[PDB]
Amino acid sequence: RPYACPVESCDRRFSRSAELTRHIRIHTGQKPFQCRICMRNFSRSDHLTTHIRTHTGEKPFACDICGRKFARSDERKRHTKIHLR
DNA sequence: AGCGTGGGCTG
DNA sequence: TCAGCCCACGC
Ligand SMILES: [Zn+2]
Ligand SMILES: [Zn+2]
Ligand SMILES: [Zn+2]
Repeated sequence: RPYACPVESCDRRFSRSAELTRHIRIHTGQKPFQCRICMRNFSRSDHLTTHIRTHTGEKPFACDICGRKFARSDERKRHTKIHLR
């Protein structure tokens, strides 16, 4: 952890500089990415991409066992486990 | 379920 | 730096 967080009201530490810069947005409240469909702003581009799928209904990740589709890979990951029990 | 959102990390 | 994943946790 060669880089720490300046805001006295926070005890965070990171390995990289790009990480401390992305983190700082938590405190500055920066939300650079806007959804053109609902106008909601997001702190991250990747979260904006998946959020947009809530409007379009796009579901790229299908369960290997039943084929049920999901907007995000982690949603599918959480689901696949139910085929055990 | 639906889905917000930060951390770790790759490229 | 940004882009874009996985991963994780929360409600
Ligand atoms: Zn901080
Ligand atoms: Zn939207
Ligand atoms: Zn399934």
